[PDB]
Amino acid sequence: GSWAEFKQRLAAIKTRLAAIKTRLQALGGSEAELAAFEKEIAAFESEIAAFESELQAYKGKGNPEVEALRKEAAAIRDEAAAIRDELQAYRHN
Ligand SMILES: [Cl-]
Ligand SMILES: [Zn+2]
Ligand SMILES: [Zn+2]
Repeated sequence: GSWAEFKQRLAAIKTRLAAIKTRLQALGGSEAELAAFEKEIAAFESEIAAFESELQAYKGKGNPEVEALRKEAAAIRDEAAAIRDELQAYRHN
């Protein structure tokens, strides 16, 4: 890995969070459609957690500077998890 590559793949994760936010605007007509979206957001959280782990392994080669990128990735995972929690609650009333 490299700093430039981790910044690029973090930017790709940011685009994915923005896409989830845009696609919340497709919801309203019915609650049953939220299950697939919740499963998709949980898969996104797993994808981000795997990226935090990869960054920690790069830190493990003697590169403390990557903590800035790990903090940002974990904040995105927290935002995604907060959105999934709200959909689950709405789907079940
Ligand atoms: Cl999409
Ligand atoms: Zn690579
Ligand atoms: Zn759509």
